[PDB]
Amino acid sequence: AKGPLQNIVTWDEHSLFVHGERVVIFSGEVHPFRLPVPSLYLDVFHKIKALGFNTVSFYVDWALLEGKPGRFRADGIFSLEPFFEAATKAGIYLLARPGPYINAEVSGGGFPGWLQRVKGKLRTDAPDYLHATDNYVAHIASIIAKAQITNGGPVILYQPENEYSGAAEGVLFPNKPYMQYVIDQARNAGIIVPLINNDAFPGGTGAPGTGLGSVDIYGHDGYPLGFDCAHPSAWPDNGLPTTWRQDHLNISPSTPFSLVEFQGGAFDPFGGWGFEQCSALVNHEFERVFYKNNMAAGVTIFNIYMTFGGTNWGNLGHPGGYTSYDYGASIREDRRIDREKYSELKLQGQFLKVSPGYITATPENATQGVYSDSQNIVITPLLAKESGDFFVVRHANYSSTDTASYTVKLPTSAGDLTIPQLGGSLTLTGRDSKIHVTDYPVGKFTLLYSTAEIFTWNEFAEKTVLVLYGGAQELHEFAVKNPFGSSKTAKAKKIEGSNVTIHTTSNLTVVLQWTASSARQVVQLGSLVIYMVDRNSAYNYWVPTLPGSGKQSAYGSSLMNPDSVIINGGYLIRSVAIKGNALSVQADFNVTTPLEIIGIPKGISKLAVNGKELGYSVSELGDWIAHPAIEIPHVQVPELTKLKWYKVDSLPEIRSNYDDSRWPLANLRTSNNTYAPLKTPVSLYGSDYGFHAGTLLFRGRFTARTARQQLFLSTQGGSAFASSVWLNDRFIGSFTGFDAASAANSSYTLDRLVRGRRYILTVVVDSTGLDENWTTGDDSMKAPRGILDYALTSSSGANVSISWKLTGNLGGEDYRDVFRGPLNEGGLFFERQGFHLPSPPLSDFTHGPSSSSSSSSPLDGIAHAGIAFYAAKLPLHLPAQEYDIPLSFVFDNATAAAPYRALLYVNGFQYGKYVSNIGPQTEFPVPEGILDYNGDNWIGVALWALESRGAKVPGLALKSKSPILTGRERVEVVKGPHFKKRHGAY
Ligand SMILES: *[C@@H]1O[C@H](CO)[C@@H](O[C@@H]2O[C@H](CO)[C@@H](O[C@@H]3O[C@H](CO[C@H]4O[C@H](CO)[C@@H](O)[C@H](O)[C@@H]4O)[C@@H](O)[C@H](O[C@H]4O[C@H](CO)[C@@H](O)[C@H](O)[C@@H]4O[C@H]4O[C@H](CO)[C@@H](O)[C@H](O)[C@@H]4O[C@H]4O[C@H](CO)[C@@H](O)[C@H](O[C@H]5O[C@H](CO)[C@@H](O)[C@H](O)[C@H]5O)[C@@H]4O)[C@@H]3O)[C@H](O)[C@H]2NC(C)=O)[C@H](O)[C@H]1NC(C)=O
Ligand SMILES: *[C@@H]1O[C@H](CO)[C@@H](O[C@@H]2O[C@H](CO)[C@@H](O[C@@H]3O[C@H](CO[C@H]4O[C@H](CO)[C@@H](O)[C@H](O[C@H]5O[C@H](CO)[C@@H](O)[C@H](O)[C@@H]5O[C@H]5O[C@H](CO)[C@@H](O)[C@H](O)[C@@H]5O)[C@@H]4O)[C@@H](O)[C@H](O[C@H]4O[C@H](CO)[C@@H](O)[C@H](O)[C@@H]4O)[C@@H]3O)[C@H](O)[C@H]2NC(C)=O)[C@H](O)[C@H]1NC(C)=O
Ligand SMILES: *[C@@H]1O[C@H](CO)[C@@H](O[C@@H]2O[C@H](CO)[C@@H](O)[C@H](O)[C@H]2NC(C)=O)[C@H](O)[C@H]1NC(C)=O
Ligand SMILES: OC[C@H]1O[C@@H](SCCc2ccccc2)[C@H](O)[C@@H](O)[C@H]1O
Ligand SMILES: *[C@@H]1O[C@H](CO)[C@@H](O)[C@H](O)[C@H]1NC(C)=O
Ligand SMILES: *[C@@H]1O[C@H](CO)[C@@H](O)[C@H](O)[C@H]1NC(C)=O
Repeated sequence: AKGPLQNIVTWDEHSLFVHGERVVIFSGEVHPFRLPVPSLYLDVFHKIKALGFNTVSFYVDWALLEGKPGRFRADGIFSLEPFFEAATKAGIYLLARPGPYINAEVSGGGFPGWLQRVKGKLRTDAPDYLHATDNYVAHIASIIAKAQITNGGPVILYQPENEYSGAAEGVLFPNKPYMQYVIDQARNAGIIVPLINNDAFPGGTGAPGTGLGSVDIYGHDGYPLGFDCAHPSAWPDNGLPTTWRQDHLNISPSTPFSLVEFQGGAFDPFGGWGFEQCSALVNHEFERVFYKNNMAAGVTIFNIYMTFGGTNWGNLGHPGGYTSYDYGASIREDRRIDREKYSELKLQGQFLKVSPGYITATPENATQGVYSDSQNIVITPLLAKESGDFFVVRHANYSSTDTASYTVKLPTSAGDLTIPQLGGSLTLTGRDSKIHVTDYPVGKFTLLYSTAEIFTWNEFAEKTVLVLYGGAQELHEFAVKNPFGSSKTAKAKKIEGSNVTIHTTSNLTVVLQWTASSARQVVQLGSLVIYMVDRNSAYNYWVPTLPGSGKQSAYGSSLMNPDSVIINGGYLIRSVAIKGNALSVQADFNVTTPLEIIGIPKGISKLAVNGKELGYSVSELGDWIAHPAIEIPHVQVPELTKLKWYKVDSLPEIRSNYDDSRWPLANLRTSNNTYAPLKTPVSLYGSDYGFHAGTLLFRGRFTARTARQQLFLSTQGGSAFASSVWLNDRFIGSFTGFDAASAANSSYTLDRLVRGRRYILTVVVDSTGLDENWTTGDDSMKAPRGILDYALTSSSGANVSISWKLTGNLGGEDYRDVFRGPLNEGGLFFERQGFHLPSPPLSDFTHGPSSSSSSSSPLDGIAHAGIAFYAAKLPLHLPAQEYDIPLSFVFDNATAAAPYRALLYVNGFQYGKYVSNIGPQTEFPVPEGILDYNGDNWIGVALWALESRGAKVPGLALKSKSPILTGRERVEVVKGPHFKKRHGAY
């Protein structure tokens, strides 16, 4: 790396520049493959734009796009085109992270399962691995190249590879020829924007200056609390990073300090704590302490992983996680932005985007007892000659939940001042951190200092507006350099509030003190109007940007200090636009509230909200107060237990009339899997035969030699898998699984056999996905699925041979549903047949009354070990044009219930794997777009009873969240193909 290849996106020690403007990049991670509803991407982009972010970072999952080697397919729900179009329409730039390896808690870390057939070490310059990535990178980097800002699109940065940060013992690292080949694939496909990496820690790998394989901007990650959400209140000693400014200067001082992934939640395994408990660990307190600590080090490219997590639908996740990928993120899986951490993150995004002085201030060492007489707080200064200083304050024990009283002594253009200058003390409550400022520009005005935090400011036609906030009951002070100008008359005016005090010095510096509370204080100083609110009130303010013109209209007048309107009230403000003499607002409301609009453009006299005109009151400061009609209706949804359920047996394999003549033979005598050399005479690894997704089945023929024989069977499905065995129709046993078991050794007696007769063992092995490969040189993604080893011995100790057949999804890599992708289906009979698809062939199913002996309902289940599939039509008629109504399917986990596994299908998409004896997921959201809110839907539930007494689903319900009156763009239903009989199925 030797400089920029283009002049649109450039950089220096302090920041990125976009179109010549210095900017703080504040980005949220979103994975387009985890939300297969193209019309919903604009919804998530409006929610992230409203935080004050300007960028989204995204992965691309190779395993979904090249499920058949040599056939790259990114059409329909797999196209990035609607994702790019929504970023341009929202005014968001993108950091593209296509891998090939992405990790991401996805199956294989993004590697397709056919890489288990590649001998060479993954993520090295073994040429079989390198060349296996070429077709994918050539296609995905050319699609990203067309979307670069240099071509009028949203992409501004590209990440090659992922967290290339160490290697197994004895493996070359860093492997600079490998790194360089991955760069060359991107540059050869037309990527000309800067390249950025994401080292796990500040190891220096790939930094500028390291020669072959170096990127343009050195990036690293941070997950300081880890990923285990067992104790969400516990912040352990030494958890806060305190060395990153000096580590940056030691590794890559020529480029901006960049945290390309920083903790926005945590992943959660089977048997984990649930994502509500992750959201309690990475909560609003974590954001204010840890994210302001990154500002203390001068971060200027900062991406929060995850900002919206989505769902691991269609088996796309790895075994170390389950169906949800809510991640505890600021935006929930079902897209709601009610968590307090969302509103706290918005206060920080809105501050940085009006604060260009922060970019060129220089961060210095943290101090204790230097900028305050108190030693109970630590203060990190960011200092500049004239353009303004910033001071990050935290408790000395960063974990402290105590409240401290303090004052500060800060450098200013008027000299060093102990603040408050008018008396009193500041307060830092538990797990809080503040940024205080000196010589902070507010348009034409200047804050000589402020203890209160800045939410936003802007210069409008008739006034300049500044919004300041504090936690409740905190005293704050700020000072404004002479705001009157030449005026002899001019004096402050108190507009609202009865606690604020005003003091003027002889040189006309105005000093204001106030104590934050629910009651806003407002003071006018000439044409400057200051609004002083508490934190909880500031959570409800929004700063939508005014559009510019042309294709890039949504990016506004500039990235920093954009033309804006300030709006107090609402669950979300998505956008504003000027339409003649009207201001038109798009907004969502989850509760009733008024709206106050601050900074009305000149000549505008009409207001609309969500396309409906409304009147307004005018305040003495020229703000509008409007009262939109907000009706939050009671929503009734259908009771699932009352739908007409149909049932089909999904284990016909164990009946004596089953014909397996169409099954693939498991007759490969060698494997290319170098990670797990064969122990058996033939490969029984699914991926060796093209089966990489979901449940596998094996059928083993043998001729009985003695009446009793002993079977040893070693199966592997990934963490929290299970396996079940039958001898002809006789149930032998199950390995019922647990969170810590990815394989199992099982021994069974096969008794009462007729010597000379042929028997068939049917073995079902679930797979919870392919493992990741996060240590280069340890080929962990190659861990196979299926049968690792076996032995069948007679009662005299002779070895008895078994000949095998197997299946996964019908077709393997020639998978049958091109619309829903290569991973959606496993190998269970009902999946193979396509019986999970909309409008299934009801002649092949049975129906009978619930609670009866012939019930076809999953609530009645089955009375033996086995596998059944249940399907029902679910009509919905909900007011989706006006409301966003999140729906989910909830299983009851009754303490007395036999163990089972279940699969949830909605309109042909697999949207849940439920494991009754492992957990933790019971509630499975499914988005509108996959569900049709004004038409028929098909839902499906597979039931796998693991023990001999059978199983049933104890309760299953459709649940709704409180409806949100919405101004989103309309959600279009995803039109997947319906059932058609499959030729060659079995
Ligand atoms: C319906 O209700 C029922 C009844 O309530 C629920 O059933 C209950 O389910 C729970 C959870 O599954 C289950 O408890 C677990 O039991 C298993 C099995 O143990 C038993 O069997 C084994 C095998 O014979 C014996 O050897 C044992 O003695 C025991 O008899 C056990 O492994 C679990 O242990 C974990 O949790 C304990 C804390 O609760 C710990 O003390 C353990 O050390 C262990 O801890 C792991 O998991 C914790 C939770 O995630 C985690 O905090 C901790 O750090 C550690 O994580 C590591 O290991 C786990 C694997 O165990 C792994 O998942 C993690 O991996 C992730 O993280 C890595 C590092 O970042 C990452 O690399 C990786 O990719 C990630 O995936 C990590 O390596 C636990 O005791 C109960 O037995 C069961 N009760 C009954 C009566 O059946 C049921 O769940 C409910 N169903 C629904 C749908 O909700
Ligand atoms: C409609 O959409 C809106 C959003 O637009 C949703 O509103 C959000 O609802 C969520 C869920 O209820 C709210 O989050 C939860 O908030 C509660 C209440 O606490 C908050 O509000 C009170 C004021 O009512 C504040 O006093 C709280 O702040 C104090 O305490 C927190 C510690 O909780 C501390 O960090 C603060 O600094 C502050 O401390 C000061 O006061 C305390 C008390 O006097 C004092 O001891 C201390 O010294 C300081 O002086 C706080 O802002 C909160 O209890 C919950 O937290 C718990 O759960 C989460 C896990 O879920 C954990 O992360 C956390 O650790 C706690 O265990 C939640 O944070 C959210 O605030 C609210 N947002 C807005 C904008 O209103 C609606 O729900 C939606 N409604 C519908 C129908 O859809
Ligand atoms: C830093 O402050 C934290 C937060 O108060 C302290 O953590 C507490 O430690 C006590 C005593 O061991 C526990 O009983 C509390 O439950 C902890 N509280 C929380 C919320 O985790 C911590 O010990 C202090 N660290 C140092 C070095 O002083
Ligand atoms: O959700 C976890 C994420 O971890 C990071 S590596 C982070 C390595 C690290 C771990 C702990 C502290 C610091 C860095 C990956 O790049 C993501 O794809 C995703 O898997
Ligand atoms: C092993 O890899 C080679 C590609 O080098 C291929 O020709 C062969 O069929 C593979 N064999 C198996 C058993 O996957
Ligand atoms: C199964 O047993 C074999 C042979 O003893 C051993 O190599 C292997 O580690 C065992 N696997 C498990 C999951 O216990």
